[PDB]
Amino acid sequence: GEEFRMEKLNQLWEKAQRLHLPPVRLAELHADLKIQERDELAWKKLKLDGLDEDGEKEARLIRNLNVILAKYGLDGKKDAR
Repeated sequence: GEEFRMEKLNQLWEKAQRLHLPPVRLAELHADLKIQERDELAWKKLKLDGLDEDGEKEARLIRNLNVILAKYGLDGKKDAR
């Protein structure tokens, strides 16, 4: 349907496009969304089967989403003024 399968990667990427980021920027971001995508479905298999019972696998997905959102402030608070 969209560059990504879930609406979280789709909404994040398109969001970046709305931020008017430059091309190189949407390129590194898209790379992080694709890696976070395969990691979100593969992990979705984990959580669904009870693999991230420790919160480590699903945790890596959280840090990655914060890394992208941290590189594009697409959904993170970094402004101190």
